[PDB]
Amino acid sequence: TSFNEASRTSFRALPGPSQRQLEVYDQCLIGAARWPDDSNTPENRAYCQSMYNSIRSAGDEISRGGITSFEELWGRATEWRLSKLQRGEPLYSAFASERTSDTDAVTPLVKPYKSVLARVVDHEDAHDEIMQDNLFGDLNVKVYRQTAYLHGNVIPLNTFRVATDTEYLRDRVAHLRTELGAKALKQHLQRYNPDRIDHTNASYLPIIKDHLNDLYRQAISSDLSQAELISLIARTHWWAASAMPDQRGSAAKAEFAARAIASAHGIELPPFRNGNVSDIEAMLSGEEEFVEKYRSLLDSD
Ligand SMILES: Nc1ncnc2c1ncn2[C@@H]1O[C@H](COP(=O)(O)OP(=O)(O)O)[C@@H](O)[C@H]1O
Repeated sequence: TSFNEASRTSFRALPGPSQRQLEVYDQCLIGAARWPDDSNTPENRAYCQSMYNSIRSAGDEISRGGITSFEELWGRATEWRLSKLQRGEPLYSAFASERTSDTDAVTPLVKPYKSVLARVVDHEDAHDEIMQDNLFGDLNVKVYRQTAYLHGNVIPLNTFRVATDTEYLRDRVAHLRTELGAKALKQHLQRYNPDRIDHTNASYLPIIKDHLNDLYRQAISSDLSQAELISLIARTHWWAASAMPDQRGSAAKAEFAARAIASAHGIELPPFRNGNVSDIEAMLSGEEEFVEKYRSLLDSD
């Protein structure tokens, strides 16, 4: 329909960021973690406020054909994210880089993720299973295996492991903490902590990134009802958060992208309800159920 000279791409004009804006109080909640087990310093509030401003700005770009692919949106999300990193940060590179096969893909379910232990144990789709470890030996774990449907191929995304033999673990740790030392232990425990999330294999990123581009293409249509629109946004958020494309910062980028797309359509999405951590809520569910409850995870609506 229209043509953007700057990027040399035709597009369909959309209603940029609405003029009605979230209350400055909610603006400072956008992109915040908000763990149910409890962190709102002037910094945390400024970080969120900034995410809010940049979200609407990228949404403005999208509505003008300035951003033309998901990959491009993810890039704007990454650059905003990197701007919040302290000068000379050694982690800077992890926040700017995509994840690969021989790299970190595990999140030990310790503080601040403690509240995930319950969600897994009580998960209607979790199944008892026996985990084999070179250290702890065999353990009884409640396991939730997140999967996705893609072109007829059902793939495994995130896997949650939660050891159930409490007493036995206390003793195993005590013994090991003396046979390997607090040091060697933490290293092995960085990848094999009884309670952990084994993230999506990086080998699936390419088809997932392509799928995210396909949802973006759909999401920027000018003839979508707000019901069809909200669904697409929830899906995009689901796939992005569950894929965890980058070595670091995926949840911020994922939420940023999802809200940038909504913002391009005028939708001013309020922050997530206290206790509702978007990426985790996504990793703990199937695509369809996540889309169904997306609205309820947000404040008003
Ligand atoms: N300074 C901060 N204040 C408030 N929330 C933050 C801050 N930094 C990051 N977050 C948020 O907390 C979550 C963790 O981000 P994520 O990128 O997945 O983490 P990491 O790669 O560091 O594990 C996201 O919801 C993110 O937007």
